[PDB]
Amino acid sequence: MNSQPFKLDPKMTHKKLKISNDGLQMEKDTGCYGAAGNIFIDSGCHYWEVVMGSSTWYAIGIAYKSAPKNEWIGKNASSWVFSRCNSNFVVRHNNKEMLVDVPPHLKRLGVLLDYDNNMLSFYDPANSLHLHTFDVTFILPVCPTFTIWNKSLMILSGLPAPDFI
Amino acid sequence: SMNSQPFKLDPKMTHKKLKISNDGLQMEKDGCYGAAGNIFIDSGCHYWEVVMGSSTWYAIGIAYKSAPKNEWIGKNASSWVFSRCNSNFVVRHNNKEMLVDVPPHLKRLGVLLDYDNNMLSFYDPANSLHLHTFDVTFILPVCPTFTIWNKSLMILSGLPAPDFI
Repeated sequence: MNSQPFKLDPKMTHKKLKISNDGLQMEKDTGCYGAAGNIFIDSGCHYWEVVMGSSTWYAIGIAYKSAPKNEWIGKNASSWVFSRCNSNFVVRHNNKEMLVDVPPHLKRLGVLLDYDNNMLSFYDPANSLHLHTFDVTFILPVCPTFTIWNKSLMILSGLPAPDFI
Repeated sequence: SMNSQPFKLDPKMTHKKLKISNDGLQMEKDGCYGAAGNIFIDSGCHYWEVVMGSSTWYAIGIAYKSAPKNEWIGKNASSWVFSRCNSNFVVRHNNKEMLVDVPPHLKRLGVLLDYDNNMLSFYDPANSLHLHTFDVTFILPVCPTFTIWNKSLMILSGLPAPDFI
């Protein structure tokens, strides 16, 4: 795997978000406060995790540059996200959403971007569990996106594929 | 480079009232509640991190096997911990504690066990900041220990040390 490490991009992060000095944590200081990773990916296979804790409302995924800044909740043709709203989990892309069954107490999300094999997959790593795979023939470079309403989020990047993947 | 390997909580060392994720990396309380990592270290240099989130009372460190089970909060000669209790941070060993100046909003603790060079160091990795170093001539192998009185912890093991260390 090619898992390039990355940080949250201060140039692409909503002003209502405070980013840690090491670029791996964000918390709140349309209503959606988005941040983008500081890399674009156009090859290889990459895995990162997000620690969401008790956050009840978020959208995590990837986007083309053709997705406008802070529009990373799967409501255009350039944004793919896994999203939580209370007990309802969906994947969403181009305003089309599909319900995803998730075991209770999801605190950490795994994101597997297999760019070369045209897949974006979401995982519940605590349960070693695949949640959903988008089959996408990517036509532009993609960057990680993280959108929250409140509370906080930490990114675990540059990761080897977990043994169960 | 570091010798850090992935470890998880040892199920046989976990307090009965802790809820543990299936991958052994998350512990939650629904009298301190201690758990120990499933590795005893007697060589090399190791780094792991703990995500504490909103927990206001925890103790994180290492222990010899001679520390009694669940007595991993620095109140014997076999336990070295970094601990938060509300707004006070201390390191504690052999039932003696020293206050530690910690920047606000510590959500993640770095633990650097340099077993070969007889040191245990605690870090605020978000701020690339050294917090405390114990000099310890280790006479037995040591295991990671994690103790909470509320909320939850997540263990980040086997990941590359941050560049600043």
